[PDB]
Amino acid sequence: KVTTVVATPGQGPDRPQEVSYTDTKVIGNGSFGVVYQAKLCDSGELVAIKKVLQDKRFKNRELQIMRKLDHCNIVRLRYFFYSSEVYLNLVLDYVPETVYRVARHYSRAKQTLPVIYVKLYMYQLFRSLAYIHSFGICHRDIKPQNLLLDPDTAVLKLCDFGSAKQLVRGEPNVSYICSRYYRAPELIFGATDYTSSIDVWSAGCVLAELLLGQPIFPGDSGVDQLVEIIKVLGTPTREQIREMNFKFPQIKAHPWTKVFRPRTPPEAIALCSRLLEYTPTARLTPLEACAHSFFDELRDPNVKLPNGRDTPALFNFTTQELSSNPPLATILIPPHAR
Ligand SMILES: O=C(Nc1cncc(-c2ccccc2)c1)c1ccnc(NC(=O)C2CC2)c1
Repeated sequence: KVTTVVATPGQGPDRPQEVSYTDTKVIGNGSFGVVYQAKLCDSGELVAIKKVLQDKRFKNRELQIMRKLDHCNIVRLRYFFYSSEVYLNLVLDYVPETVYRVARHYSRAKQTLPVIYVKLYMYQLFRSLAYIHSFGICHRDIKPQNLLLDPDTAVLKLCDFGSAKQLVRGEPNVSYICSRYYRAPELIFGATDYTSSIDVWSAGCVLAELLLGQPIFPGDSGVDQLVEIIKVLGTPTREQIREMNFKFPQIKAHPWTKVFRPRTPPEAIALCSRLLEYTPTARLTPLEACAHSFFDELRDPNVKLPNGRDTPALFNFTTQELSSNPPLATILIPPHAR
């Protein structure tokens, strides 16, 4: 029936409120715990409730990160509450689809996702990355399942901050983060001195996958994944290996244009090659990726969604979001942007 709790709003001062919800059903089970869907009684708005066991010795890192985030391309923490050992419940605004589910529909129908959606989704993913990276926060698990979508508005929201953390130069970090297909080669080599550019490699794998209709670097083991990477980028040099972290197969770099289908836009291929680089510092930053020419169509004042509606918010950048390179506001914010 109706469940009533005293929950603290995600943003603003700590002042708990009585919150009632109903139609509670399980929508996911993972190593962390369970994710439910529920409907708020007052507004009828749908929410996802991520229930995790509370450590007791320390504050939950995912909650601390979520309370600092406020961005149109990041899933909104509406409330949080504790319940029966103690459990933390993160109440997030529900988003009905994911890039994983949508890409699977196109792949099963032997069709590719239209390039207009590839531009819209990748651009919004790079904006969410620019925002979290501006605080030193690395997501560490960028993959299609963590890219929520509203199919009507074409809004994308990054979710699952269970692996996210602030990367401080000089501090070591666990290499065993990030999921199969999307792991940067420095993580496959077990590097503990990686930077936020691991999220950019993962985003590049998502872009290549949306263009190909299948993952670009598949394999259930790191050896297989690394052989697939070497087939595309060629054997990494001794310098490139040192920048990431043995006798590798001497394979020449496959021309990036031949990796994708003939109809693939060349700007999409150019963007891929600048994200999927062995040297972590050579990869584009998320803000530079947003300013790439592959996204120029999104900055045209006449562009509209295939369903006739206007594009979602794309140019409401804040000072925080542009901090890594403020002069890019000239490309990123077009003349017509309000
Ligand atoms: O945070 C959200 N989901 C989430 C977070 N963290 C971990 C998991 C997780 C991981 C492993 C296994 C199982 C679930 C899921 C979340 C928020 C808002 N809306 C949605 N929407 C959906 O799931 C619609 C149906 C596609 C989802």
